[PDB]
Amino acid sequence: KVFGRCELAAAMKRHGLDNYRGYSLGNWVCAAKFESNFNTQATNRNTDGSTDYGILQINSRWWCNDGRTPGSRNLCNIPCSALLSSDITASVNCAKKIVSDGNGMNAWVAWRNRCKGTDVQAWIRGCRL
Ligand SMILES: [Cl-]
Ligand code: NA
Ligand SMILES: [Ru+3]
Ligand SMILES: [Ru+3]
Ligand SMILES: [Ru+3]
Ligand SMILES: [Ru+3]
Ligand SMILES: [Ru+3]
Ligand SMILES: [Ru+3]
Ligand SMILES: [Ru+3]
Repeated sequence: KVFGRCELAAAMKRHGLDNYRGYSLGNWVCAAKFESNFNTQATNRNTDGSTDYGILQINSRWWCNDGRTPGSRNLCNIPCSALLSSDITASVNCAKKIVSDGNGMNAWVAWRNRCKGTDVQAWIRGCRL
């Protein structure tokens, strides 16, 4: 599924990301925009052989199992395929674990490079939330 900007903002709020770990909803929408352009089916292979999955491009190196990332962990205890669903539950629940693990949203390199320190509230401007 490709979410609309406000559609995803609303969904993320429903799923408990609105100010999760002190990150305002706009941060999460911004991160999704640049990680996946709001497309739940996004995948991207990394140079180390791991793969990023879903709306928040969660990496098989640490967070999910895809059966083809030798030496990897599955710290969210999910198949990476769960992260491609039209329903964002699995992605959100795993993202909560990720953002709580020490580095906050710096875990998402596109968030650090494209969202951090910007007016992220712009990403939810106009949306019925
Ligand atoms: Cl933080
Ligand atoms: Na893994
Ligand atoms: Ru939902
Ligand atoms: Ru809010
Ligand atoms: Ru709110
Ligand atoms: Ru990545
Ligand atoms: Ru950990
Ligand atoms: Ru931990
Ligand atoms: Ru503003």
